[PDB]
Amino acid sequence: GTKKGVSAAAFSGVTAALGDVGARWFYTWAADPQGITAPAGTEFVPMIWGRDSVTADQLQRAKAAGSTLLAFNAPDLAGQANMSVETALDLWPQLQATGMRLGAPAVAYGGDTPGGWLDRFMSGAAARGYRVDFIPLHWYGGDFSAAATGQLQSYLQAVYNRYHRPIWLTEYALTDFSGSTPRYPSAAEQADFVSRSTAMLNGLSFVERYAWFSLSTSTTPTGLYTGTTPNSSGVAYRAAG
Ligand SMILES: OC[C@H]1O[C@@H](O[C@@H]2[C@@H](O)[C@H](O[C@@H]3[C@@H](O)[C@H](O)O[C@H](CO)[C@H]3O)O[C@H](CO)[C@H]2O)[C@H](O)[C@@H](O)[C@@H]1O
Ligand SMILES: OC[C@H]1O[C@@H](O[C@@H]2[C@@H](O)[C@H](O)O[C@H](CO)[C@H]2O)[C@H](O)[C@@H](O)[C@@H]1O
Ligand SMILES: [Zn+2]
Repeated sequence: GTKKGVSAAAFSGVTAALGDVGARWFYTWAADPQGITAPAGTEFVPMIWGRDSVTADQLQRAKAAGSTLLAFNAPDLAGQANMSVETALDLWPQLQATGMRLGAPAVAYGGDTPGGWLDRFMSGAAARGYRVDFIPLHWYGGDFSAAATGQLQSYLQAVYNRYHRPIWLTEYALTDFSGSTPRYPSAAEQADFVSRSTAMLNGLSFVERYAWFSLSTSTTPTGLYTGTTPNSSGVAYRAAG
């Protein structure tokens, strides 16, 4: 399908890597490709990252660079967009006025929680008569067993059951952030999870698109590629339909 994509940053071999892994789409957490030349058949999706990202110029650049728009990145985290639901709702009309297919802010967690960030945003948007076309999500598993794919499926199903919007998964991996430093799975554990998770996501009718975090090991130790060379996880992602 056209589901499989990646997050990416400019590096010697990014064009080659995107082509090799067979990404149907990519995003950069910015309003344009940030120096990346996309291969043929790989769609760029612009992002409006935070409060100060909302200008007439940025919105103009986003609409010139693609046809779908992602809203604020993890507004529920102090270290990301760090935004109230009210601030997000008050800026919303400027994003809506581009006429582009429009994704909700992507919450770090608690998407299905009554009274949580996403729940208050979607209920506020409905009350104001706003348009929200789809809901992008982040998910990071701290259980590194075969059970992980089932845990991810339960979260996506729960957010779909609550809001009945199609789902994007714009960041996912195995990472435990609970401790004082991040904990990662073994190479074989991560590769097995790539295979099982991609098969499940390809088969789930209400999931439109997904993006492993992330393409390159220069971004994150959960990276799929070092330069133009895939590791065992990159090999599994390339194999996915
Ligand atoms: O548009 C104005 C706005 O730009 C912001 O800069 C962003 C970065 O915040 C963003 O950072 C990404 C993280 O959010 C994510 O969690 O991890 C990835 C991988 O390391 C980061 O790239 O990256 C994009 C592209 O480089 C930047 O445009 C400023 O932070 C913000 O202060 C400013 O208002
Ligand atoms: O900025 C750190 C990264 O954290 C990710 O979310 C984490 C959740 O998975 C976890 O359940 O809770 C913690 C909060 O204590 C989150 O940090 C974000 O989704 C990532 O975008 C982010 O890079
Ligand atoms: Zn207000």
